Amino acid sequence: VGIEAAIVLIAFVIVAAALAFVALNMGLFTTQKSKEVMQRGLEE
Amino acid sequence: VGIEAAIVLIAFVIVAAALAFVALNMGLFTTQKSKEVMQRGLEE
Amino acid sequence: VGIEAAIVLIAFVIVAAALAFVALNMGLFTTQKSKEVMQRGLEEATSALEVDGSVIANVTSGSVDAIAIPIKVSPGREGVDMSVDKTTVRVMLPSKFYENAYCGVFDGSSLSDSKLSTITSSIACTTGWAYLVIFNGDGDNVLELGEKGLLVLELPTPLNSYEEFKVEVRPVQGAALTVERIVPASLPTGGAVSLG
Amino acid sequence: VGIEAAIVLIAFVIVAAALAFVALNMGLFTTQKSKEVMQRGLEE
Repeated sequence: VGIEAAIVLIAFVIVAAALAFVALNMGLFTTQKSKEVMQRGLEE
Repeated sequence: VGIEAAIVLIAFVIVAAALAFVALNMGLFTTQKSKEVMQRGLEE
Repeated sequence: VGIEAAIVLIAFVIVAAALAFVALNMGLFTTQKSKEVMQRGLEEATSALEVDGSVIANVTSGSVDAIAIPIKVSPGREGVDMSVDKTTVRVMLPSKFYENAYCGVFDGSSLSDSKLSTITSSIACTTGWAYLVIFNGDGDNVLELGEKGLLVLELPTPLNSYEEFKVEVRPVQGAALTVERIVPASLPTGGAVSLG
Repeated sequence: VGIEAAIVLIAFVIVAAALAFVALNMGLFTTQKSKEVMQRGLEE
Protein backbone atom coordinates (compact mmCIF):
# COMPACT_ATOMS: atom_id res chain seq x y z
CA VAL A 1 0.00 0.00 0.00
CA GLY A 2 2.78 2.39 0.93
CA ILE A 3 5.02 1.62 -2.04
CA GLU A 4 2.66 2.84 -4.77
CA ALA A 5 1.93 5.96 -2.73
CA ALA A 6 5.68 6.60 -2.57
CA ILE A 7 5.97 6.11 -6.34
CA VAL A 8 3.15 8.59 -6.99
CA LEU A 9 4.81 11.02 -4.57
CA ILE A 10 8.13 10.71 -6.41
CA ALA A 11 6.43 11.34 -9.75
CA PHE A 12 4.55 14.40 -8.50
CA VAL A 13 7.68 15.87 -6.91
CA ILE A 14 9.63 15.35 -10.14
CA VAL A 15 6.89 17.11 -12.13
CA ALA A 16 7.01 20.06 -9.73
CA ALA A 17 10.78 20.29 -10.11
CA ALA A 18 10.48 20.54 -13.90
CA LEU A 19 7.79 23.21 -13.55
CA ALA A 20 10.04 25.16 -11.17
CA PHE A 21 13.00 24.90 -13.55
CA VAL A 22 10.93 26.22 -16.45
CA ALA A 23 9.40 28.98 -14.32
CA LEU A 24 12.72 30.31 -13.02
CA ASN A 25 14.41 30.10 -16.43
CA MET A 26 11.67 31.98 -18.27
CA GLY A 27 11.17 34.47 -15.43
CA LEU A 28 14.84 35.41 -15.44
CA PHE A 29 14.79 35.75 -19.23
CA THR A 30 11.68 37.94 -19.24
CA THR A 31 13.05 40.13 -16.44
CA GLN A 32 16.26 40.64 -18.42
CA LYS A 33 14.31 41.50 -21.57
CA SER A 34 12.12 43.95 -19.63
CA LYS A 35 15.26 45.61 -18.30
CA GLU A 36 16.63 45.88 -21.84
CA VAL A 37 13.41 47.24 -23.35
CA MET A 38 12.94 49.91 -20.68
CA GLN A 39 16.60 50.88 -21.07
CA ARG A 40 16.00 51.24 -24.81
CA GLY A 41 12.90 53.32 -24.11
CA LEU A 42 14.91 55.66 -21.89
CA GLU A 43 17.49 55.88 -24.69
CA GLU A 44 14.75 56.74 -27.20
CA VAL B 1 -1.85 -16.48 1.90
CA GLY B 2 1.30 -14.55 1.07
CA ILE B 3 1.32 -15.34 -2.65
CA GLU B 4 -1.95 -13.59 -3.53
CA ALA B 5 -0.90 -10.60 -1.44
CA ALA B 6 2.33 -10.46 -3.46
CA ILE B 7 0.35 -10.64 -6.71
CA VAL B 8 -1.92 -7.78 -5.64
CA LEU B 9 1.17 -5.80 -4.60
CA ILE B 10 2.77 -6.37 -8.01
CA ALA B 11 -0.39 -5.24 -9.78
CA PHE B 12 -0.74 -2.09 -7.68
CA VAL B 13 2.93 -1.17 -8.17
CA ILE B 14 2.59 -1.65 -11.93
CA VAL B 15 -0.48 0.61 -11.99
CA ALA B 16 1.44 3.30 -10.09
CA ALA B 17 4.31 3.08 -12.57
CA ALA B 18 1.96 3.71 -15.50
CA LEU B 19 0.40 6.65 -13.68
CA ALA B 20 3.86 8.08 -13.02
CA PHE B 21 4.88 7.65 -16.66
CA VAL B 22 1.77 9.48 -17.85
CA ALA B 23 2.16 12.22 -15.24
CA LEU B 24 5.79 12.99 -16.07
CA ASN B 25 5.20 12.87 -19.84
CA MET B 26 2.23 15.24 -19.77
CA GLY B 27 3.82 17.51 -17.16
CA LEU B 28 6.93 17.97 -19.27
CA PHE B 29 4.80 18.65 -22.35
CA THR B 30 2.61 21.21 -20.58
CA THR B 31 5.64 22.95 -19.07
CA GLN B 32 7.20 23.23 -22.53
CA LYS B 33 3.98 24.60 -24.00
CA SER B 34 3.68 27.12 -21.15
CA LYS B 35 7.24 28.25 -21.86
CA GLU B 36 6.39 28.65 -25.55
CA VAL B 37 3.13 30.54 -24.94
CA MET B 38 4.67 33.00 -22.49
CA GLN B 39 7.57 33.53 -24.90
CA ARG B 40 5.02 34.29 -27.63
CA GLY B 41 3.23 36.68 -25.28
CA LEU B 42 6.47 38.53 -24.61
CA GLU B 43 7.01 38.67 -28.38
CA GLU B 44 3.52 40.09 -28.87
CA VAL C 1 -3.63 -36.82 11.27
CA GLY C 2 -2.22 -34.02 13.39
CA ILE C 3 1.40 -34.44 12.29
CA GLU C 4 0.89 -33.60 8.61
CA ALA C 5 -1.26 -30.63 9.60
CA ALA C 6 1.60 -29.42 11.79
CA ILE C 7 4.05 -29.85 8.91
CA VAL C 8 1.83 -27.84 6.56
CA LEU C 9 1.48 -25.18 9.27
CA ILE C 10 5.26 -24.97 9.66
CA ALA C 11 5.72 -24.61 5.91
CA PHE C 12 3.08 -21.89 5.61
CA VAL C 13 4.53 -19.95 8.55
CA ILE C 14 8.02 -20.16 7.04
CA VAL C 15 6.71 -18.84 3.71
CA ALA C 16 5.06 -15.91 5.49
CA ALA C 17 8.31 -15.10 7.29
CA ALA C 18 10.19 -14.89 3.99
CA LEU C 19 7.48 -12.67 2.52
CA ALA C 20 7.69 -10.40 5.56
CA PHE C 21 11.49 -10.20 5.32
CA VAL C 22 11.30 -9.21 1.65
CA ALA C 23 8.49 -6.72 2.29
CA LEU C 24 10.27 -4.89 5.11
CA ASN C 25 13.61 -4.84 3.29
CA MET C 26 12.20 -3.40 0.07
CA GLY C 27 9.86 -1.03 1.89
CA LEU C 28 12.72 0.47 3.88
CA PHE C 29 14.81 0.80 0.71
CA THR C 30 12.01 2.49 -1.25
CA THR C 31 11.24 4.86 1.62
CA GLN C 32 14.91 5.86 1.77
CA LYS C 33 15.02 6.41 -1.98
CA SER C 34 11.83 8.49 -1.85
CA LYS C 35 13.40 10.62 0.87
CA GLU C 36 16.50 11.09 -1.28
CA VAL C 37 14.58 11.94 -4.46
CA MET C 38 12.34 14.50 -2.78
CA GLN C 39 15.40 16.03 -1.11
CA ARG C 40 17.01 16.29 -4.55
CA GLY C 41 13.83 17.87 -5.91
CA LEU C 42 13.89 20.49 -3.16
CA GLU C 43 17.55 21.10 -4.02
CA GLU C 44 16.66 21.54 -7.69
CA ALA C 45 13.93 24.02 -6.77
CA THR C 46 16.50 26.49 -5.42
CA SER C 47 19.97 27.37 -6.79
CA ALA C 48 18.69 29.55 -9.61
CA LEU C 49 21.73 31.68 -10.55
CA GLU C 50 21.03 35.11 -12.04
CA VAL C 51 22.68 38.09 -13.70
CA ASP C 52 23.85 40.72 -11.19
CA GLY C 53 24.57 43.99 -12.93
CA SER C 54 25.54 45.07 -16.43
CA VAL C 55 27.38 43.08 -19.10
CA ILE C 56 30.69 44.75 -19.93
CA ALA C 57 32.60 44.17 -23.17
CA ASN C 58 36.17 44.74 -24.35
CA VAL C 59 36.61 46.47 -27.71
CA THR C 60 39.86 46.58 -29.69
CA SER C 61 40.40 48.04 -33.18
CA GLY C 62 36.74 49.04 -33.36
CA SER C 63 35.28 45.57 -32.74
CA VAL C 64 34.10 43.84 -29.57
CA ASP C 65 36.60 41.20 -28.45
CA ALA C 66 35.73 39.99 -24.93
CA ILE C 67 32.48 39.88 -22.96
CA ALA C 68 32.15 39.84 -19.16
CA ILE C 69 28.84 38.70 -17.65
CA PRO C 70 28.39 39.30 -13.90
CA ILE C 71 26.32 36.62 -12.15
CA LYS C 72 25.37 35.73 -8.58
CA VAL C 73 23.35 33.04 -6.82
CA SER C 74 19.65 33.57 -6.13
CA PRO C 75 18.13 33.79 -2.64
CA GLY C 76 18.11 30.42 -0.95
CA ARG C 77 21.91 29.82 -0.82
CA GLU C 78 22.48 26.18 -1.92
CA GLY C 79 25.42 26.95 -4.22
CA VAL C 80 25.84 25.92 -7.86
CA ASP C 81 28.70 23.65 -8.91
CA MET C 82 30.93 25.36 -11.49
CA SER C 83 33.25 22.44 -12.21
CA VAL C 84 34.61 21.87 -15.71
CA ASP C 85 32.94 18.47 -16.16
CA LYS C 86 29.53 19.54 -14.80
CA THR C 87 28.83 22.96 -16.38
CA THR C 88 28.46 23.79 -20.07
CA VAL C 89 28.33 27.26 -21.64
CA ARG C 90 26.56 27.82 -24.96
CA VAL C 91 27.44 30.76 -27.21
CA MET C 92 25.15 31.68 -30.10
CA LEU C 93 26.76 34.11 -32.54
CA PRO C 94 25.31 35.73 -35.69
CA SER C 95 27.43 33.51 -37.95
CA LYS C 96 28.71 30.93 -35.44
CA PHE C 97 27.18 28.49 -32.97
CA TYR C 98 29.18 26.83 -30.19
CA GLU C 99 27.72 24.11 -27.99
CA ASN C 100 30.43 24.02 -25.29
CA ALA C 101 32.98 26.81 -24.87
CA TYR C 102 33.56 26.32 -21.13
CA CYS C 103 37.15 25.79 -20.00
CA GLY C 104 36.82 25.95 -16.21
CA VAL C 105 36.85 28.22 -13.17
CA PHE C 106 39.96 30.02 -11.95
CA ASP C 107 40.06 31.67 -8.53
CA GLY C 108 39.97 35.46 -8.49
CA SER C 109 43.16 36.11 -6.53
CA SER C 110 42.69 39.76 -7.67
CA LEU C 111 45.76 39.16 -9.89
CA SER C 112 47.80 42.38 -10.07
CA ASP C 113 44.49 44.29 -10.08
CA SER C 114 40.88 43.91 -11.25
CA LYS C 115 41.47 45.24 -14.77
CA LEU C 116 39.48 43.67 -17.59
CA SER C 117 42.68 43.54 -19.65
CA THR C 118 44.56 41.88 -16.79
CA ILE C 119 41.82 39.27 -16.30
CA THR C 120 41.53 38.53 -20.02
CA SER C 121 45.32 38.34 -20.45
CA SER C 122 46.65 36.49 -17.39
CA ILE C 123 44.05 33.72 -17.53
CA ALA C 124 44.35 31.34 -20.48
CA CYS C 125 42.49 28.11 -21.25
CA THR C 126 43.92 25.11 -23.08
CA THR C 127 40.68 24.47 -24.98
CA GLY C 128 37.71 26.80 -25.29
CA TRP C 129 37.39 30.38 -24.13
CA ALA C 130 34.62 30.95 -21.59
CA TYR C 131 35.75 30.79 -17.97
CA LEU C 132 34.29 32.05 -14.70
CA VAL C 133 36.18 34.11 -12.11
CA ILE C 134 35.05 33.94 -8.47
CA PHE C 135 35.54 36.87 -6.09
CA ASN C 136 35.54 36.73 -2.28
CA GLY C 137 35.45 32.94 -2.55
CA ASP C 138 36.94 30.18 -0.42
CA GLY C 139 38.86 28.54 -3.28
CA ASP C 140 36.29 25.90 -4.26
CA ASN C 141 34.84 25.33 -7.71
CA VAL C 142 31.30 25.94 -6.40
CA LEU C 143 29.62 29.34 -6.55
CA GLU C 144 27.94 30.01 -3.20
CA LEU C 145 26.25 32.99 -1.59
CA GLY C 146 28.75 35.65 -0.60
CA GLU C 147 30.82 34.84 -3.70
CA LYS C 148 30.72 37.09 -6.76
CA GLY C 149 31.30 35.52 -10.18
CA LEU C 150 32.28 37.19 -13.45
CA LEU C 151 32.01 34.99 -16.54
CA VAL C 152 34.37 36.02 -19.36
CA LEU C 153 34.32 35.17 -23.08
CA GLU C 154 37.36 35.43 -25.35
CA LEU C 155 36.00 35.78 -28.89
CA PRO C 156 38.51 35.82 -31.78
CA THR C 157 37.20 38.43 -34.30
CA PRO C 158 33.43 38.20 -33.88
CA LEU C 159 31.05 40.98 -32.90
CA ASN C 160 31.00 44.13 -35.04
CA SER C 161 28.43 46.86 -34.39
CA TYR C 162 24.67 46.28 -34.00
CA GLU C 163 24.50 42.48 -34.17
CA GLU C 164 23.05 40.42 -31.33
CA PHE C 165 24.59 37.50 -29.46
CA LYS C 166 23.18 34.87 -27.11
CA VAL C 167 24.98 33.25 -24.16
CA GLU C 168 23.53 30.36 -22.15
CA VAL C 169 24.92 28.57 -19.09
CA ARG C 170 23.83 24.99 -18.34
CA PRO C 171 24.52 23.91 -14.74
CA VAL C 172 24.01 20.29 -13.75
CA GLN C 173 21.40 21.43 -11.20
CA GLY C 174 19.19 24.50 -11.41
CA ALA C 175 17.77 26.65 -14.17
CA ALA C 176 19.82 27.52 -17.23
CA LEU C 177 20.74 31.20 -17.45
CA THR C 178 19.90 33.08 -20.65
CA VAL C 179 21.73 36.28 -21.61
CA GLU C 180 21.06 38.30 -24.77
CA ARG C 181 22.54 41.73 -25.51
CA ILE C 182 23.05 44.00 -28.52
CA VAL C 183 26.26 45.92 -29.23
CA PRO C 184 25.63 49.70 -29.19
CA ALA C 185 26.42 52.00 -32.08
CA SER C 186 29.06 54.01 -30.18
CA LEU C 187 32.25 52.03 -29.55
CA PRO C 188 35.48 53.60 -28.26
CA THR C 189 38.85 52.87 -29.84
CA GLY C 190 39.93 51.12 -26.63
CA GLY C 191 38.93 50.18 -23.12
CA ALA C 192 35.74 48.63 -21.84
CA VAL C 193 32.31 49.59 -23.19
CA SER C 194 29.09 49.02 -21.28
CA LEU C 195 26.39 46.87 -22.89
CA GLY C 196 23.69 47.90 -20.42
CA VAL D 1 -4.22 -20.37 8.47
CA GLY D 2 -4.65 -17.39 10.76
CA ILE D 3 -1.04 -17.24 11.94
CA GLU D 4 0.55 -16.49 8.56
CA ALA D 5 -2.14 -13.89 7.89
CA ALA D 6 -1.22 -12.25 11.20
CA ILE D 7 2.47 -12.29 10.26
CA VAL D 8 1.75 -10.65 6.90
CA LEU D 9 -0.42 -8.08 8.68
CA ILE D 10 2.39 -7.29 11.13
CA ALA D 11 4.87 -6.86 8.28
CA PHE D 12 2.56 -4.58 6.30
CA VAL D 13 1.80 -2.44 9.36
CA ILE D 14 5.52 -2.11 10.12
CA VAL D 15 6.20 -1.01 6.53
CA ALA D 16 3.47 1.63 6.79
CA ALA D 17 4.97 2.94 10.03
CA ALA D 18 8.36 3.44 8.38
CA LEU D 19 6.72 5.21 5.45
CA ALA D 20 4.86 7.48 7.86
CA PHE D 21 8.04 8.27 9.79
CA VAL D 22 9.86 9.22 6.58
CA ALA D 23 6.91 11.24 5.30
CA LEU D 24 6.50 13.32 8.46
CA ASN D 25 10.25 13.90 8.85
CA MET D 26 10.77 15.10 5.29
CA GLY D 27 7.52 17.08 5.25
CA LEU D 28 8.52 19.00 8.36
CA PHE D 29 11.97 19.66 6.91
CA THR D 30 10.62 20.89 3.58
CA THR D 31 8.04 23.11 5.29
CA GLN D 32 10.80 24.67 7.40
CA LYS D 33 12.98 25.23 4.33
CA SER D 34 10.05 26.79 2.45
CA LYS D 35 9.49 29.14 5.38
CA GLU D 36 13.17 30.09 5.33
CA VAL D 37 13.33 30.63 1.57
CA MET D 38 10.22 32.81 1.45
CA GLN D 39 11.56 34.80 4.41
CA ARG D 40 14.79 35.30 2.48
CA GLY D 41 12.80 36.37 -0.57
CA LEU D 42 10.94 38.96 1.48
CA GLU D 43 14.32 40.14 2.80
CA GLU D 44 15.65 40.43 -0.76
